[PDB]
Amino acid sequence: SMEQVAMELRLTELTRLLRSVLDQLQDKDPARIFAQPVSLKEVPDYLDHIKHPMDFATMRKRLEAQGYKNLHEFEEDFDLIIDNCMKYNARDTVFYRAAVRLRDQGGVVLRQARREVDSIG
Repeated sequence: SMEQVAMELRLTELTRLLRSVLDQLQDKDPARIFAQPVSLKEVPDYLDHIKHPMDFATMRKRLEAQGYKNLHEFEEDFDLIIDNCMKYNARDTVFYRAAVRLRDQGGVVLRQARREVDSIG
């Protein structure tokens, strides 16, 4: 149908906007602490602690399959990155501190993304 196409065009544009948001959030992680999944070879107990692991490469795979229907879904995944780290790592660690900084800096990016998504529909 023409409607399914129109729908698919909106998704594609959402994907375009989320790709830019993702690049901006990932620049706030210059140490690449959150770039890849926590290694189960190097942290063999990880899944005993963290039930839904997440990282920027995993988000990128979902993104490019147009797997985010709306901003709320994308934000859920970004919040997993931060919240998982803040539970697994203690407060006095470079990891926890990196998550706090990513959260704080990402807030600005995500604030304007929500306005853009509502604005452009």
